[PDB]
Amino acid sequence: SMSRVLQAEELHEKALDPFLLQAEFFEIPMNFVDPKEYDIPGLVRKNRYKTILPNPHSRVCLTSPDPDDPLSSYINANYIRGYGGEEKVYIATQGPIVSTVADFWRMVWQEHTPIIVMITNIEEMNEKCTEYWPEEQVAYDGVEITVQKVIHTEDYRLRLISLKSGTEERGLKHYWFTSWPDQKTPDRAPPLLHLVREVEEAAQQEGPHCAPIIVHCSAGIGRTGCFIATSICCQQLRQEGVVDILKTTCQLRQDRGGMIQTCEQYQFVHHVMSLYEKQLSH
Repeated sequence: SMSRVLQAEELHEKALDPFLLQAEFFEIPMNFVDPKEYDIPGLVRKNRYKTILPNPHSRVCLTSPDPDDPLSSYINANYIRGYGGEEKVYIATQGPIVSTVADFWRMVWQEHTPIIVMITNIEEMNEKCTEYWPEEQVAYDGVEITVQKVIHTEDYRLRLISLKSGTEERGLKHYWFTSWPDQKTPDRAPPLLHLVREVEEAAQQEGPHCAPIIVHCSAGIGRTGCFIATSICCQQLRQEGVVDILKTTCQLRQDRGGMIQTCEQYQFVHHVMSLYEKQLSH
């Protein structure tokens, strides 16, 4: 419901005003979910954090292998609207845990997802994400995942993957961003902007009515929210010549409580958009 439409000059100055950024940010309700919503034996095992749960109206429900079982059907994931409110542009989800690797691949297959964006640093693979792709090939619950190529670039690692289940084969692009900064200073913005632009281009290459793009980080709200907000605001800047990070953050929180978890993250999105505006203007 909140909105602050930024032209270029205000955007550049806003990104460098931490006192106003924190005043604005902490006015936005988190919209977290009451745990009573998911009173199911065994459900805690499927969540990394007891208080970060999928809002029920936008939750992704797994339809295989038992849609009548609420535990089997549960994954900590929500559909996320994109630019202009387009439905189901993204799915935001937690990094898989050991017990949810197969569920994650069930979601990828169910949703026809063509692109995964993973935002976890290499030193965080003991806490913030279980390595869920194979060196060559693995099958989780009837989804056969084959890594055909690993492309290492400075700003991300891209895996080209083939998914086979039955007689059907589909491609998948897995982008792993490992450059998330400890201090969210402007000099750390270029790699994230590059990732956003690369993924935007890959999404367009999927053609009309692209299926949902899965984005994840540890809890599926902080870095994930930054990535999605930046992606939406880049389209807004190109189409409208302005950025409304506040409105975008409010929209994201409606879809999944907690999106953009910290004020440092909120400021980082402003640094990224300020950088992009400078690039576009040249």
